[PDB]
Amino acid sequence: LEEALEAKEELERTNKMLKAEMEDLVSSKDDVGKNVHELEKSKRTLEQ
Amino acid sequence: LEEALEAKEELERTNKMLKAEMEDLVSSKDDVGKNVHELEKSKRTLEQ
Repeated sequence: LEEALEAKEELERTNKMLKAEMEDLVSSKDDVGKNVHELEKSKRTLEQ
Repeated sequence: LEEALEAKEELERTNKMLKAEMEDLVSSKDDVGKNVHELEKSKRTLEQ
């Protein structure tokens, strides 16, 4: 039962780590693809 | 034995999660410092 509680906590921590890693990877991919980053279009983009 | 192995794996995963979170924070700080100049870059990052 102690191992089951620890495994639940470990699954939670692994989910949090995977979420953080996915966010970091998305940010890195966005920074890479920002080679153009048309701010004129981005105005309408993140206004709509 | 399985419980001890799972606890060790959970500790290693927590250490890896801490390291990955530190690395993600450092990468975000670097991207923000590169986006502070040309404020449109920081605006696009905030929009993303």
